[PDB]
Amino acid sequence: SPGIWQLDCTHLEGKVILVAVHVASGYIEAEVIPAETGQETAYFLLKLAGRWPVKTVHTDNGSNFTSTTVKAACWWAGIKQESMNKELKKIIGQVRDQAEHLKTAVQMAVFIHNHKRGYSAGERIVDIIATD
Amino acid sequence: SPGIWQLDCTHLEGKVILVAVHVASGYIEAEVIPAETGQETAYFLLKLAGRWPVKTVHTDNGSNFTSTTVKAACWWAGIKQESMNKELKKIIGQVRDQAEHLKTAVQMAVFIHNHKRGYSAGERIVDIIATD
Ligand SMILES: Cc1nc2c(c(C)c(C)n2Cc2cnn(C)c2)c(-c2ccc(Cl)cc2)c1[C@H](OC(C)(C)C)C(=O)O
Ligand SMILES: Cc1nc2c(c(C)c(C)n2Cc2cnn(C)c2)c(-c2ccc(Cl)cc2)c1[C@H](OC(C)(C)C)C(=O)O
Repeated sequence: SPGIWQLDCTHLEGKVILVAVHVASGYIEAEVIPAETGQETAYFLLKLAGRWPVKTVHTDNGSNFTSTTVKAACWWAGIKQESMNKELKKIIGQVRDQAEHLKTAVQMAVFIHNHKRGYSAGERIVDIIATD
Repeated sequence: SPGIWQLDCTHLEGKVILVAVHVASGYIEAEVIPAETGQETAYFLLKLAGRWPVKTVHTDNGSNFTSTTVKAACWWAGIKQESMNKELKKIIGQVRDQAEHLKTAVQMAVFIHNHKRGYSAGERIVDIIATD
């Protein structure tokens, strides 16, 4: 289904990477957040929902979504409740030297992942959303 | 052309909002940045390029792109060099009370703008990129 996203946090260099995967296409949005808090998840959800038709959200840690602030963001954006962290960490390690900050390398790995091809993840998400 | 984005900063509450507009569709990405620096523009460009096919970038302030760090981000993402800030500020003011932080209100205004309809800005950008 075109509106299903999976959201999770992973850890690297003592920092937290919030990874959102459009399940139907494998397309990734990811950001380095200062702490693994409900406020950061709520804000990230608001950002994501403004850029993509986010209908339902899955996670591998259901307690991520128990926050009063997270439920309000979902409420406001009309969101209901519905590996890749290894692939993203692999690309991060490949490009890790190309940048000082981990957050820069994360965006590089997101770029590479979404455009790597026989279409790419970025190519088939816009097709999925367009046809639907 | 589907790869043309316009990037600018605007000011509100002593803070800086970086606004990127997909010119062909009117679709907006916007973030609150701590300062109007080349590093923040470079990082924002890296984020944008990983999510959309960014080919060329325009701006209303050409000195935004003179930074050595900005030119490197463009170089790495394959980017070449090619109102709405009033409409975004208007929506921000409408939803300004719904949130404490300006950055939250910005994302709300982005959400509203991209999904307001007779298609919406978010709808026609994915169509433009899909057909192309
Ligand atoms: C912190 C930083 N400083 C930078 C650059 C660059 C290219 C230069 C010249 N400088 C100044 C410098 C470096 N060494 N010296 C002695 C001076 C980059 C960078 C790295 C890769 C890309 Cl594609 C684009 C920019 C970054 C990146 O941070 C962002 C937030 C992305 C700006 C990062 O995380 O590496
Ligand atoms: C800072 C903040 N705290 C919040 C919320 C909510 C809903 C609650 C309950 N709290 C705790 C609270 C508030 N008052 N009291 C006494 C305790 C929100 C919020 C506002 C709008 C949406 Cl859709 C979603 C969340 C935010 C937003 O920040 C982000 C970064 C988005 C979390 C913001 O900028 O308002």
